[PDB]
Amino acid sequence: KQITNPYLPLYEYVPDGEPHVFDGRLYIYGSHDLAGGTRYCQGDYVTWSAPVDDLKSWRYEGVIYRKDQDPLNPDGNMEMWAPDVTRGPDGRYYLYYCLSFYPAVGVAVSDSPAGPFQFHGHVKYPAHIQGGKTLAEFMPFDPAVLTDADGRVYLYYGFSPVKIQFSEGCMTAELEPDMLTVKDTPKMCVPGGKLAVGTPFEGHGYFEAPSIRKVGEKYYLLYSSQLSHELCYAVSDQPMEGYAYGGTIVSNGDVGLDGRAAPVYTLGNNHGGIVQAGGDWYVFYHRQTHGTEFSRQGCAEKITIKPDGSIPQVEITSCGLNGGPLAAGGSYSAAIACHLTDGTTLREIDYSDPVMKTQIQITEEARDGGEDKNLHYIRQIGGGAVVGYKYFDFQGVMALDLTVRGDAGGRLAVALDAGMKQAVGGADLALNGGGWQTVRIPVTVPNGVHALYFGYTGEGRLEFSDFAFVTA
Ligand SMILES: [Ca+2]
Ligand SMILES: [Ca+2]
Repeated sequence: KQITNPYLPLYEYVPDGEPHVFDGRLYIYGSHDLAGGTRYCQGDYVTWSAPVDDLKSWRYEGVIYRKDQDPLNPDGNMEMWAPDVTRGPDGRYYLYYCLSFYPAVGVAVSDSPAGPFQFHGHVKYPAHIQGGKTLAEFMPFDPAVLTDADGRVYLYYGFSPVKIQFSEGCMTAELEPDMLTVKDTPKMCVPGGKLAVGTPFEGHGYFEAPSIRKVGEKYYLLYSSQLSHELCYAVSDQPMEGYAYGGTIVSNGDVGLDGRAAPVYTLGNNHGGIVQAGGDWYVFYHRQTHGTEFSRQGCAEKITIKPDGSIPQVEITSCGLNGGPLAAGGSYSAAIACHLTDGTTLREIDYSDPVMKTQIQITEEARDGGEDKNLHYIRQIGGGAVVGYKYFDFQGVMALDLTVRGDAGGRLAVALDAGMKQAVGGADLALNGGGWQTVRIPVTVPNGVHALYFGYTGEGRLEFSDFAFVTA
């Protein structure tokens, strides 16, 4: 069996995923994008899970909570954004979420990690602070919750941009066992970008998307930084104070990795956390598709937590949860690319830029039958474009069968590096119609593990749906 990135099937769009192991299964609790979506998080919340010892087998557990279950949202006019789920000290499962830019944290509850969740309440002040009202201060946003090893419960939230009233950083408070009532007014624990100036956090301040995990006895607080495309971490010995800046864990364009400035893949917001599954640690994040920020898909990479507690930045890959490189036999969707750029790939996220519409991008097209019949492919491939995959175990590979279409007149080169300097083969591209076709490209690749890159040079545009390995 094999698994790639994204780990859920290509017709599923679960960004903002919080990974938790419950009763032997790794559940992912994210928001819910739609293919071709026109706004953030348009679907009801679902969950998917794999056995914790076999992360290559994900199954769909259904919708677990709907937009209209919150009393603030009777017509479902507002979306539900990035959630978190904790097993509370009472043994039940508590789901925390905010409606789209609504300044309250809602809470639902179930006895099962797969639902059904029923509305529980809104996070609120105790009777003696602010008349016990619903918490609406310091911009409630992107909630994350920890049920600690001793049974205490801590909430983390906030929205702190640098670009009404917003957060100065990540805010935090301990909740009572009702899972609604804070023990005290929330306080800041990680500085936002503004307050980050002068600190070790400088340039990587808190922006959104906290995720709290226990690593041994330590508290690891991940967040999406002011850069938005990266996930950073801070570490403390205490849950609500004393956080020291860690570093970057993952960027969805590998920005920052080895000082890289030009992204390897279209940048966008990023959300997620770490999890211990098997004997290893993973980071879950999401990627962008469709040339927008509204069709996002969960990905993951193994990480290493060093003996001193630090977590070096990891590169994005196509094999993610596979536990090793993929087989260089059989057929693959082009949509599992972890490298995807052209001459318009932006260094600064800007989804208003009209160049996004005509940029190289992964898209989906509904087809007769099930979602598994839907076509995924890369469109808008022109000269200067590069498409890349990590990693394959090449054994006796003689050729590649590329399924393409379009009106392109030029050269498709094949290489093992993104700079296209380790060239292993190439094809003349003579297609000026509009029906799919397979092109065999002979390649001289020595056996062993390699990345795989396709580079296009010339005029026209092409679309790329699948590639297959031709072995001896
Ligand atoms: Ca879906
Ligand atoms: Ca979250």
